[PDB]
Amino acid sequence: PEMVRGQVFDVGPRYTNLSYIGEGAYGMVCSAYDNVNKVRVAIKKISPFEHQTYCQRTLREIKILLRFRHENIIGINDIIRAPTIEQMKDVYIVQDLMETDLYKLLKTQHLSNDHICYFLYQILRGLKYIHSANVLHRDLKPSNLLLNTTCDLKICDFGLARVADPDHDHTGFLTEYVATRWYRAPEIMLNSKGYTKSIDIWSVGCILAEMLSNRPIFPGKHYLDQLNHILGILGSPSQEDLNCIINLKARNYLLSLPHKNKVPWNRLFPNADSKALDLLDKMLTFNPHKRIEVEQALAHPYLEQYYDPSDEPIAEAPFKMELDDLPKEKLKELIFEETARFQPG
Ligand SMILES: Cc1cccc([C@@H](CO)NC(=O)[C@@H](C)N2Cc3ccc(-c4nc(NC5CCOCC5)ncc4Cl)cc3C2=O)c1
Repeated sequence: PEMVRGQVFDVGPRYTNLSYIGEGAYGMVCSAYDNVNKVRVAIKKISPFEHQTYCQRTLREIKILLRFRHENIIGINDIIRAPTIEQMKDVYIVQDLMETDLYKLLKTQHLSNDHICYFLYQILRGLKYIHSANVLHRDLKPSNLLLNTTCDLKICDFGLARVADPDHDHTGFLTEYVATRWYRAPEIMLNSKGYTKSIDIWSVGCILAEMLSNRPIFPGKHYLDQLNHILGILGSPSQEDLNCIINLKARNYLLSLPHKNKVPWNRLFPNADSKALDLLDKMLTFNPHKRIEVEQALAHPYLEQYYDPSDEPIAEAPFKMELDDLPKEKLKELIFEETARFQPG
């Protein structure tokens, strides 16, 4: 087998000429030449089976991405694993190869307003499809937005996703950790389990803000600091918005804060398009009920050069998961079952 930075990559005979791209807690990713389709592809090696949480993420991603088909969502092209459960220690997920991601691009490149408009359009277009399947991505952030050399965009990492459940979204104060900190909506810290579509629109608003200036808008230094940053810009919530928070710990925390005024978006973003800032304001609304939805966002004047509802497709049916009571050994079985279609057979 070919070897990459110490690791076996058991991907042949189909996939050859491996080059290292990167690594993280998920495992290791390489580009490889696909000897069937005659393109280089991305292959990520995941070895999740000793951690229930890694099994959850692996299974969720596989189940979602095999069902989804959308230009702005990364596919799964192939899955390589051992022929038996006994022998399966790794799962190799083969995906379209992209040149970069929005995190890398924002650390190096100024984005023209046309680039910001086009990226946001593609983000919202993919999100329309995801939300139309009754799915929440729940970890939208620059590094989960892949880009190619012509600025086509694809959303990746569906391992944190959930089916939407707005009737069971209420919880208590300072208990929930949904999303990545800088992209996490105020309500997560206050009273929300992150089971409504509004969680994703918030993260998109943070992304848009970050594309305008190359800096995260709410750079919390730790979990508790995040609300300080959000409220620092948005200002004190209104009586009405406060009255929606029925939980007393969360209510009284907010009431305990000194009054803060809204920092105007045109002072934070003096070079931004005024239509972009109007949309930004609507995405970064404190009250998740008042926050703009994905289909309204697409119809916003900022995106009028792109907007075409007939070319913004939806899922053929809502998606249908209950994996937190399942042991890692059971999750391994379901991953084996779900990857069966890619086997010689
Ligand atoms: C913790 C954990 C345990 C078990 C599973 C997981 C899973 C499900 O949550 N998470 C993931 O795999 C998450 C974490 N990643 C890692 C990853 C790496 C590469 C690519 C990718 N990159 C390119 N090009 C590069 C872009 C940047 O510049 C150089 C080129 N092209 C195509 C692709 Cl697909 C995508 C993903 C992805 O989705 C996580």
